[PDB]
Amino acid sequence: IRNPMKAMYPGTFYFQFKNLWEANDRNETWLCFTVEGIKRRSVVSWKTGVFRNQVDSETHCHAERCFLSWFCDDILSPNTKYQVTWYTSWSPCPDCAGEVAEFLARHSNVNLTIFTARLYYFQYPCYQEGLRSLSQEGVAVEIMDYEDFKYCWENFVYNDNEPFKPWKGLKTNFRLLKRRLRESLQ
Ligand SMILES: [Zn+2]
Repeated sequence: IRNPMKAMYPGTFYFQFKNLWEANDRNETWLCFTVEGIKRRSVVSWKTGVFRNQVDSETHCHAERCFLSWFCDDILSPNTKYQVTWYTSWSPCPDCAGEVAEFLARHSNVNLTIFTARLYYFQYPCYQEGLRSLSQEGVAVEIMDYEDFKYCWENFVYNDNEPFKPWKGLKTNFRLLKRRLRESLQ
């Protein structure tokens, strides 16, 4: 089973996480994570990293599946509360949603929040219901805003101490996507 990368190069971050337009040429999904272990009111562990995949692959090769299989080792330690945060470039498909729901049903000491740059195939009902299902499972699903993109820049990128520079329309696109997500998650 696949280990996470440490970080993205700046060119990849800007390309992969751009919040559209419509992002036709984005046939990968990239996924940044933080995992925080809390035991007796204190941080016992902090792990970060990145998984990726093609939009061509069998669903079981999805970045979220890689994260889930990787995380399920001694990387999980039964007595500890885990806070997992994902920042994904495309929102998760129905089956990943299903797998996460099973994963969380399985491991009840884990919480999860998903920030997503873009909404994947969102005109169609399957991808909407995948998101609703995560919400129902008690998983927060949020559109990435400026501070989320900056947070990723500052944690998951070989940024060479250069600052985060937003692209034109970042904020505009955020609001559109946030409206679409909100509407879909009622
Ligand atoms: Zn998936």
